[PDB]
Amino acid sequence: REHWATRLGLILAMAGNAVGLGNFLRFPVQAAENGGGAFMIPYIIAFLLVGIPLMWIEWAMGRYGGAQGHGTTPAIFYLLWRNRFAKILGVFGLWIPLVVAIYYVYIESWTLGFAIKFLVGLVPEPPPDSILRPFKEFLYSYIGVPKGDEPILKPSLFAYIVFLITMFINVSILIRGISKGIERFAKIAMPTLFILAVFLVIRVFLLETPNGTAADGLNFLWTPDFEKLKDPGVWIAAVGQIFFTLSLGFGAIITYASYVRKDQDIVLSGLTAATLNEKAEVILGGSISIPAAVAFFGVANAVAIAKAGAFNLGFITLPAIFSQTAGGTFLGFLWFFLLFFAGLTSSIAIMQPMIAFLEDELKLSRKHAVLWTAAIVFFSAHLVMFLNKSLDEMDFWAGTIGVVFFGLTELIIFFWIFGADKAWEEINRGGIIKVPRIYYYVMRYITPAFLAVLLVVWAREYIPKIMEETHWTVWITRFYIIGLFLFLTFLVFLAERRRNH
Ligand SMILES: CNCC[C@H](Oc1ccc(C(F)(F)F)cc1)c1ccccc1
Ligand SMILES: CC(C)C[C@H](N)C(=O)O
Ligand code: NA
Ligand code: NA
Repeated sequence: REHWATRLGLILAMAGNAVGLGNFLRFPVQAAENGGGAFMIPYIIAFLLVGIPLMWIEWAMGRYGGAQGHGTTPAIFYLLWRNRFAKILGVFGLWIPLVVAIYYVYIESWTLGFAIKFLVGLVPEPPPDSILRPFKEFLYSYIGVPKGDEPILKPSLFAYIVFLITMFINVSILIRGISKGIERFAKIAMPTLFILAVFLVIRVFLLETPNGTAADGLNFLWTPDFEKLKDPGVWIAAVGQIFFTLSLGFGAIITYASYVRKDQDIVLSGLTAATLNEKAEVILGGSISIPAAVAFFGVANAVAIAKAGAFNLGFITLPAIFSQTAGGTFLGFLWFFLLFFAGLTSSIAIMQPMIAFLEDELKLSRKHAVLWTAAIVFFSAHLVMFLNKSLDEMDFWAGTIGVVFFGLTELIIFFWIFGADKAWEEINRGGIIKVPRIYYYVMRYITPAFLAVLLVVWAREYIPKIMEETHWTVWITRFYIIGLFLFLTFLVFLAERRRNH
């Protein structure tokens, strides 16, 4: 089996897995829409009660799986629970990261496209709405937002070609393997990512207009609002963000952990990777978009902008703000270059589970596993590129509801079916430090009850609206992703047949 070469390489690759587009694009939007500091309390709580325990659980399952030659959940779920149904539930741990990858790599390619255009200065120029409109139109031409009745997207030729280059970049890393590809790239990307982010945070701090400063944005984000801790919509938002941001329930952490040696520590390593992400999220990610928006527009306007769109902040508002400053075009470039490296280190992570399945279970070489995985993702992404609201549908079913459901599933299998005491032992085995004894009770009683309650409220108060009050074209996307599940179910069926022959 492939293994991580260095300790630091492992940490940086795992942090590169988590530290992604979610830190800089998803988190600011979620927080702004949920009363800033009103969001943070549920967020911190969810991090302590859901994020941390599941991180250790996924590292545990991965290392346990890898020791026996299996990187993905179809096989790992079966190892923990010798039942046919465990293999089928395990498909979600291939399905989720595949579907997520299908739209994620595409968003990632927008950041490269924008980076290029901002570096070369092929960007709009201002002559409040006269400031935003040219940048709105710039993004709308790029991705091809529908102008009329038809739910059809028309991406520019540049966007399409940049998507191809992005696929090629992802492949060039992944084809070199774990230590020589993913690890080596992480050691380059992460320091760069941190430097650019710190630079941009510092630069944003210096912004002031007659409407406010950056500090006003931080005050909005860090003033606890106790009159919102009763809204279930905020708690759903916070827990969802925690899963997405930490790459939990994507089977991606598990797959990375399957290249960790049987004896090596996962307790401190896991905690470090999780804490590195939260610092990049709340300190770095939280200090760029919102404070800049609040500084130019005030709190009320910044929230309203964050509500009328989620790519409004990162692709429209921020570059618009930057263009009003000296060297703003280059500042835009640094923003989009930061985003590109944030995305890239995470997109290689959510394609690796499919690659590892093909290698481990169907005994394909790395070359063919990577190329076939890329081909599947490349082809499928045409739905995201050309069909309006296809991105939102995949992001909901796989990257939002799917991950929470899968987190609960993997927790139940590992802690309730495999055995709580066996699970605990497997977590702590070889650890530099031990997990606090309190977390056993959290993992076994608190976390599962909390997620189960959350999913029941979710499926009764929120999913009826999405199932019923959306455009008919969502069924094309639903149909296709259900098809992907059946296809993956079929590959698992072939994998066990091949094992017998
Ligand atoms: C414009 N429609 C998309 C809604 C938006 O989707 C997103 C999907 C992916 C990402 C990112 F960039 F991957 F983090 C960020 C946002 C979203 C989803 C959930 C919560 C906030 C925003
Ligand atoms: C799907 C995951 C790899 C996403 C990543 N954790 C992020 O915050 O962008
Ligand atoms: Na993250
Ligand atoms: Na990343």
